[PDB]
Amino acid sequence: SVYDAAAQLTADVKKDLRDSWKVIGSDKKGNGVALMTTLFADNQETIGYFKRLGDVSQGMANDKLRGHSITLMYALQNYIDQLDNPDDLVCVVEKFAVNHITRKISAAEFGKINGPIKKVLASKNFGDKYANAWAKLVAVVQAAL
Amino acid sequence: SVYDAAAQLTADVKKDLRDSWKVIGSDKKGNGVALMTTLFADNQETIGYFKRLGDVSQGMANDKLRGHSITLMYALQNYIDQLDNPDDLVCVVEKFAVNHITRKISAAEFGKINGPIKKVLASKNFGDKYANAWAKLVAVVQAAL
Ligand code: HEM
Ligand code: HEM
Repeated sequence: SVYDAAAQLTADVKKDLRDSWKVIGSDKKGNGVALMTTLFADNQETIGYFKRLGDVSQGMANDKLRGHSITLMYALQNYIDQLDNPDDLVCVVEKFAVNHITRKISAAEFGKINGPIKKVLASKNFGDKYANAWAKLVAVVQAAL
Repeated sequence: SVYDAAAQLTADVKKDLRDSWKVIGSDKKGNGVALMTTLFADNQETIGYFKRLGDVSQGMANDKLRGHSITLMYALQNYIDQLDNPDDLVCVVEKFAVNHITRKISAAEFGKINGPIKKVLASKNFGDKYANAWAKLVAVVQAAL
């Protein structure tokens, strides 16, 4: 359950999330778009879910993709800001899950974002330690799908 | 159309938006909930769009309502952050409109948020000057609906 998964966010995990986000969240547009393009490159099968975005290969030049990418980063910002209060983190996660459940995005499908996050982190000198911390946060969302 | 509405966001307007947001955005949970509860109290009919939130009379104590309220504030955070670049502000606003268009929320309906905003601002001692600034930001969104 999402409640048990949120309890997996221990002291050090929350700390590593904040330290890495401090850098990653500094450039929401750049890292957000990098995140999306990496997802589409490593998992071409997910492109079907984003038909509305148009030609995703245009990257930054695609206004709809850029708008989506920037917005996506504010969802992560939201998560990070709610780390202090488990009750708030949970209600925010369930709220977020609504539209993804409606699009029929499964926990397994959502989990594909872990690869792109790991690669973006690595490009900023954040190793496995951080990728694993982010995988734990992603697991909270997966628990609600 | 959205670009034209964005043209109304002058240097002075953006300055008042940023200064007021520095305070309003410092307590997203408290002010986000205040915004929603004020909307429902002043325009009871808007509750018809939020059946999923359940018993909205519980206010802050309602996990779903609290989750929605906090999330709403990150959309405003997004907007404030993109003020200095019309191209990004526009793509984020159009991205935002997609789901509200699907919900059949007209520009007139959306405009009902102006009263609650004015009241929340006044609770923090921000006068008409600031209220007019926000009405202009809301107008950009209305142009997309
Ligand atoms: C770090 C993970 C992710 C975050 C934080 C995130 C964030 C968001 C946000 C904030 C929105 C806009 C609000 C909404 O419509 O719900 C959104 C839309 C969407 N998301 Fe997610 N998402 C993530 C991963 C995924 C994945 C892995 C998929 C699918 C494989 C997915 C599919 C969608 C789709 C199809 C849309 C609509 C895009 C559009 O038409 O504009 N998301 N997501
Ligand atoms: C400044 C004003 C507003 C902001 C920033 C805002 C922000 C948001 C955000 C970020 C979401 C979640 C993402 C999504 O599903 O689109 C949302 C959902 C929603 N909004 Fe808006 N919104 C505003 C005003 C309104 C108004 C005035 C109405 C209708 C009278 C409305 C109705 C809805 C509905 C029904 C949902 C889904 C709620 C749920 O079931 O969880 N919004 N809005």
